[PDB]
Amino acid sequence: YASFLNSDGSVAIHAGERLGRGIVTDAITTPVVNTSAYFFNKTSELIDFKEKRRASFEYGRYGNPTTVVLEEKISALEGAESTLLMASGMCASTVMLLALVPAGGHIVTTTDCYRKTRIFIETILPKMGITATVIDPADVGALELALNQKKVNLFFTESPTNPFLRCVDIELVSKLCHEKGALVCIDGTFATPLNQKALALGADLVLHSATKFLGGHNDVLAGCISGPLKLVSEIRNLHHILGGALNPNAAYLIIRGMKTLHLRVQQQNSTALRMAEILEAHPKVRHVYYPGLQSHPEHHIAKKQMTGFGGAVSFEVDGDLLTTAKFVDALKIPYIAPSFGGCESIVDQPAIMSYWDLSQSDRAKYGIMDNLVRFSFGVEDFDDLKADILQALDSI
Amino acid sequence: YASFLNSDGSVAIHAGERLGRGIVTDAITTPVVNTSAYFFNKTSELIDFKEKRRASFEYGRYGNPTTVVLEEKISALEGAESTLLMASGMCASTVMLLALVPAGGHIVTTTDCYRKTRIFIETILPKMGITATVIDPADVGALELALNQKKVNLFFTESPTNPFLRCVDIELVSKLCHEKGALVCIDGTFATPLNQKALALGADLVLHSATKFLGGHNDVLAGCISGPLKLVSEIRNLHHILGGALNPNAAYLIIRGMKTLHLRVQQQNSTALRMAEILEAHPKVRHVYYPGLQSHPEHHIAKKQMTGFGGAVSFEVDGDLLTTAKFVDALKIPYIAPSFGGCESIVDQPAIMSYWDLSQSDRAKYGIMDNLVRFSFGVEDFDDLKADILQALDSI
Amino acid sequence: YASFLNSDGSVAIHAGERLGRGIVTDAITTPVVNTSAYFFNKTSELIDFKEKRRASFEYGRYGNPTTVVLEEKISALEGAESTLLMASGMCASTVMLLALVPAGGHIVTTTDCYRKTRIFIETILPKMGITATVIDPADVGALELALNQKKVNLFFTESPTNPFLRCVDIELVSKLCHEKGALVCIDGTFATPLNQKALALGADLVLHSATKFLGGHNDVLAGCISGPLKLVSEIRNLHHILGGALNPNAAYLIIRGMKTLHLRVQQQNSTALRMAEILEAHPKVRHVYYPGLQSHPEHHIAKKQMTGFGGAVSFEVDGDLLTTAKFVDALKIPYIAPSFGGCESIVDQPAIMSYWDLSQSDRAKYGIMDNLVRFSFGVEDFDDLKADILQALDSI
Amino acid sequence: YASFLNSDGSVAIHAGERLGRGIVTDAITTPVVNTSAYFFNKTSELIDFKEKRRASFEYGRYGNPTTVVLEEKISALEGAESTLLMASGMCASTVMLLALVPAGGHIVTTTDCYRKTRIFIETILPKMGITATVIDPADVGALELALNQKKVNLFFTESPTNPFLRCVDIELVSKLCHEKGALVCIDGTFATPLNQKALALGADLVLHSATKFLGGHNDVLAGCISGPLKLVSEIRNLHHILGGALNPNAAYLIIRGMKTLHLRVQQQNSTALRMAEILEAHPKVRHVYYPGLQSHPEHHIAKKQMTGFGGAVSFEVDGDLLTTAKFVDALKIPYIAPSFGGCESIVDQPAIMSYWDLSQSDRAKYGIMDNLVRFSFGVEDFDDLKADILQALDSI
Ligand SMILES: *Cc1c(COP(=O)(O)O)cnc(C)c1O
Ligand SMILES: *Cc1c(COP(=O)(O)O)cnc(C)c1O
Ligand SMILES: *Cc1c(COP(=O)(O)O)cnc(C)c1O
Ligand SMILES: *Cc1c(COP(=O)(O)O)cnc(C)c1O
Ligand SMILES: O=C(O)c1ncccc1CP(=O)(O)O
Ligand SMILES: O=C(O)c1ncccc1CP(=O)(O)O
Ligand SMILES: O=C(O)c1ncccc1CP(=O)(O)O
Ligand SMILES: O=C(O)c1ncccc1CP(=O)(O)O
Repeated sequence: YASFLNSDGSVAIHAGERLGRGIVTDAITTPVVNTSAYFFNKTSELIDFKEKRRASFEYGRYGNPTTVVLEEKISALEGAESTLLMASGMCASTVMLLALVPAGGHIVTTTDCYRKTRIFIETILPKMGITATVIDPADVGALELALNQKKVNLFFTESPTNPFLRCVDIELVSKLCHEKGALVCIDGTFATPLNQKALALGADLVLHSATKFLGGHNDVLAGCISGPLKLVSEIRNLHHILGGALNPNAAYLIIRGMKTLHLRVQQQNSTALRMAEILEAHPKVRHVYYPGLQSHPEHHIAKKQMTGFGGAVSFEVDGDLLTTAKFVDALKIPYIAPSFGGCESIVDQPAIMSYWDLSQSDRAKYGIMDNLVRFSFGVEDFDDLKADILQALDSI
Repeated sequence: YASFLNSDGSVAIHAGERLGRGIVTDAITTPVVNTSAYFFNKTSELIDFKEKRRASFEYGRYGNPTTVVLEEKISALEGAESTLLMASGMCASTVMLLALVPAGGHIVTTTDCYRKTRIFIETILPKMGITATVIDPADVGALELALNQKKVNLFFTESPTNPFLRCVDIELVSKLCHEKGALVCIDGTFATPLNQKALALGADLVLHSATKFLGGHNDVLAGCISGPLKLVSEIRNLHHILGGALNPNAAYLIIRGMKTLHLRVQQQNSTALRMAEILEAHPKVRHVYYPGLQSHPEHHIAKKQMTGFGGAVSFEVDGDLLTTAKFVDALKIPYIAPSFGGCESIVDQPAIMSYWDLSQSDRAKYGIMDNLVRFSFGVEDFDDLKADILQALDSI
Repeated sequence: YASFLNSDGSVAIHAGERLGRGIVTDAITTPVVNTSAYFFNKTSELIDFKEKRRASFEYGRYGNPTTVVLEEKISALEGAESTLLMASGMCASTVMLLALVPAGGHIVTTTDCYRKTRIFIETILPKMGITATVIDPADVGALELALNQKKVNLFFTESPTNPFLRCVDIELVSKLCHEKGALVCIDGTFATPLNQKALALGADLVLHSATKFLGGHNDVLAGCISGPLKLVSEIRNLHHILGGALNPNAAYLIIRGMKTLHLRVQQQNSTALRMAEILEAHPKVRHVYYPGLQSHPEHHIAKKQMTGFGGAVSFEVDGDLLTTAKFVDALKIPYIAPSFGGCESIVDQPAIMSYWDLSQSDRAKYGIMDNLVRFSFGVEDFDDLKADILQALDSI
Repeated sequence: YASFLNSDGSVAIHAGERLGRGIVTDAITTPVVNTSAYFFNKTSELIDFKEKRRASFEYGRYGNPTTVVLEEKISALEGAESTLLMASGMCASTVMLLALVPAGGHIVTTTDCYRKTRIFIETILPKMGITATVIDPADVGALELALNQKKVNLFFTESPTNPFLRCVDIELVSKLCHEKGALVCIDGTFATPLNQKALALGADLVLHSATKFLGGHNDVLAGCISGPLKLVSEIRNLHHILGGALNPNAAYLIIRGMKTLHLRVQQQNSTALRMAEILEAHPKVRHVYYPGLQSHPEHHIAKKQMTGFGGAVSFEVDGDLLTTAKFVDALKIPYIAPSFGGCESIVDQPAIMSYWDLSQSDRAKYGIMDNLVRFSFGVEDFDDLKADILQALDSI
């Protein structure tokens, strides 16, 4: 974006605003445009726009002035060519898949894929004849193999993963894929464009869930997809049809929340790391998952491709479904709810929160244990948070 | 909804508010809830919810207090069992189709189908092996024939139609379809739940584009699908995956706009009718399309299943692409833009506005003429509008 | 404003938007500008603005792009030279008084003055030595007398009045006051800029409470003051110091609500009138107050300076505090609350609602009877409303 | 507030929300309540509320659910008994002055008082016979003298001061005042409830300007007044008449902004201090103002009653009106505008920005030099900022 703006924090603030907005004003902030359509002065100009000689969104489903600002902002952060914003993260992945993978094509992902996204790939895509290969996050051989057996169209995965924060060597993975013509998409939701530049490491596309860290206030939903124009534009087209447009009000709520992205992330990164160690050393804590820890499987990877390790920390308590529940019920600061990344701390038992519909055996079939607890550290003072977590574990 | 409320106008105002809200308040209006998730007091309760013993949206993608109000509101008007709201009309149709029509299945629609909706059906659905039969809005024999030849899954169409406002005998069409097991979905955007009750006439589902008349202020987009629970719920499920959630801020903007629905519709209904006749009798106007006119192909049907004929009026000027434009360029009150149904009057040349990408020949291939002009009468004073249209016509 | 615009309805919609906004956009609606300050490109320009060579609001407390629109909009309706918008109606009257009336000066108002306003004039102004003469709305002799005895600075009153909707011959009163140099300010809240033009009748300043009819949806508070520049500017200056600025989000909610002012007012005007007569003829109704009725004291004046008679109707039930309450408690459509002018209907007993702090004797000291009931007719269907009122009247 | 939260940061986040809201929900954030009035179920209950047996706001001008949350939140931070929120900072001071000081009373303030506030005290208050004594911020003897000569009603001042960030020994000043029965009001705007607790130091009332640091995003205006109930309630009463109510939307924007108050403040405190030194050592900088420096007149006081020194830094460049301007015109990150405290950095020449109307002689008569430059450090990265300031300093 700007030369005088070299830090990501400065970018997250003035990116797409300080130098101009396209919607002129002497105001410091971006104006919210609540319009469903855009007019033209005369039929002559309408034709001009229709003939690529003029610029206009024409209709609200094809864009919005207050929305593009956030599109450019995130684009600068990720250092992408273009960024597309949708109603939600799910909408982003969904549309992207439906737009890039052709019928009958093949897809490759990890076993730790977000549940809902797994369902979409195992129940909807097959309808278009799309087949998929599910490998382990670390199993690079499996990827290389599948890369040769069938013709892979695109390798999709998130890093860190949910809920075990498993990381993928983006640089490597990308190289293997591009070697066989496969595409690579990374869901850096947990990471944040501040803790890692998936695009700079080789990924073709990087999508986020503004609902989490980008918004950071737990009050709005949004989808994010950044990458090269040639690509992002293909998705944008299908988007203009499926109509999963983001409301201008929401767009501003995110622009606003991003003004303090770096500040929030910085604090969440510490509290998370510091509390992880404390938890790891705790006698009542059986296992702790965090890329920052030395005990993490891909700790060497995370350390090589990340500058931070996120504010999300998962760990298994030394008890059972009931005891573990007793622990979370004891906390007093975090909310017992889904989602994560907001100023307010949140806790939940993935076993109950997102897999209660399955049987204990089917649950265990995929790592989720009644022991697993996912803590999303807010922005509250460390001491207050630490004391709370400890006070809770005591009752166990 | 209420017994003391026997009129749609009264309903559109208090339906889903006067009796209760689920979100208690001594406030007259519905509170906007800007949240991404919902918390639980204790693991115990969380389980209860998961075991269908307690109620909660859990996550913002699965619902919202300020959104269900609008959902119940619209459900009362259409006299439906349940209503689902999306980010936009296109999202509504799109999701509904992907959810109800199975792979390899067959679909039936009209030739006047909304352009973008046509594209989705002719380029995306085929990927799932879904084939379609396109018939003329009036050709009931074609429908009956198709109903017997191939196994029709669902008959989709809008009524009135765009831009020639063609109408379908909903009652009849429903009968034929249901006889063969087909589903019927009517797009009553142009109509409005006030001018007709597609659900009462026999349709299974009725969808709208709150972006138009329901909102009425040209400042927000939204999708609408009302129908039986068994059906609408199936859609809601795929919706929870595709993630086309509607923002609470937008949901309120619609709730508010609907408070004056009946009043707006009433006025537009008149302005349109009166202006249509005046236009028809005008020497410079070659043809006029409006269900309210006796010259309309299905005026008899419109008169039998409608109480109003919308505020949209299409007509052909006595000139060419250039002359017609000169007419619209002379208008001073309406805006030259897409969309319709807002308090502000709008005008456009479908030919240019939504078919400029096609050749003159390919355009004529489907009724669109450089002569056609679609007028969306706002809520301005009739005399002011009439005088403007006349003064303008006085130039061609 | 516009030449092609000759009807208030059309004006209330496009006034201050259709021709230009000062904040350029190809958007149909007015954009919301959420800013606390406005920047300058270079010290040179800042100086220009300070030297009155350039335009700018500088600070949010001094103006806002999305607010002026509303200022100009209302200015057109009242045909005023300039309009000022504040936080609330009380804010407007308050600031206006403090600004125009000098210390030790004298004021003249009616006995039916709005309570709160009465308190301000009887407890605050005296601190600045400002004395006041209170006369009866109709007593023109008293006004003329006071006009000669003391040196009146400004005559302030509302018309219709609350809650007895008393009217004042603006034309006459204005004439008498201007003869002695006194200023005249009318509070046309109940009337609405559609039902009467106080400015055209001779008044110097006309103020409203957008909170009521202008907003029309019972979801925002705002003040209104329209009149000559020389005058309104003087108020604006004190405003910039007392800081009762109006939030941009609020300004838009009103701009939006006004797009259907004429439509709403039209409907309320009828329902009110019709329901007034029905009520008058009812055996259980002792008295009914409404300028539209022939039994109203200033019906001849109302009939001469108004085109409508508002949507507010006051009447006394044939019972007591307890009985009358039983009546309002029987209603099902209207809300038991203060305020009026919104789409939703509202009822209340001034006695209890705004005079419960006074003794029965002190209450009757100024017309308020435990009998009095103020009905604010919403926009719901007449039949639904009528049936409701009549039904609850069969339980007395 | 809470016993498990002892840090201000955690307080600024959950204060007034984590334990309850008064407006029940399972939502994590506070709901925005857009309503002008509040209803009652039956006349019986209406009476209960009027007789202090039930709770209700009755009318929007008297309170709002989404507003009180902010009232209680700031109350916790300041450790006050109650907080009142208005439309703007000016409103707060103005109303607090008109409510606490009686007619003919005496007031005491400093020479560095906020300009607009000075005007109000020097032009409006005298109309009520209220006289004032202006002393120098440091001059304690003057205060002690004035405290004995005339009968001081209230001593009002800010600390730090604008623009020379002069500080006042709150503890001391409080003692002398209370000894003679005077009241003490501190405008801790520049300080922020995080850097100092004027209330705990002895102040009777501490008022802010949420428009600055509290909101921290330069997109909303708001006034703050915290202190004991007996006192704050007296103001709230006059407030209910002057009608400077705060819009719920604005209230939410602050509640949200305060979620990252500590984070923002923390960063701004550093940058400012660090840059303050570098600037002081700079050869082109003649003088620097900042309570954090050892060169500041009341650095010993600042150090004893503050934990931070604000993000505002004033300094004089080695040049003239024209040269100084050249420097600000060279900057690229901060905006040239009024206000301060937001994420975005801002700069201005008080001489031009707020004193251009006065003569060079009249300006200097009160310290304002054509040299003075007030820098409001945003939240951008220090390095980026530092480099910018330096770069524009070499242009000189
Ligand atoms: C948040 C999230 C999503 C989906 O985001 P929505 O906002 O719910 O649409 C998908 N994947 C991961 C890994 C997430 O954390
Ligand atoms: C407006 C409209 C749609 C699509 O609405 P969106 O709000 O753009 O999704 C579909 N069909 C018809 C007939 C419409 O008029
Ligand atoms: C509504 C009203 C006011 C004050 O309006 P607010 O919105 O409460 O500030 C003053 N006078 C009359 C006659 C009103 O009806
Ligand atoms: C910002 C400020 C005020 C007034 O704030 P407004 O938002 O302009 O009302 C008063 N005093 C000081 C010292 C301020 O910094
Ligand atoms: O708890 C979760 O796993 C989660 N994470 C992110 C977004 C939403 C959720 C909730 P779920 O999938 O159970 O519907
Ligand atoms: O102009 C139209 O046909 C129209 N109508 C309704 C909604 C949106 C549009 C614009 P588009 O060309 O992109 O289809
Ligand atoms: O009921 C009323 O008198 C009324 N009217 C208009 C606005 C507000 C009110 C309520 P209050 O008693 O507080 O003055
Ligand atoms: O620049 C200022 O002095 C300032 N400070 C705080 C709030 C507002 C301002 C702008 P003004 O010139 O009008 O006083």
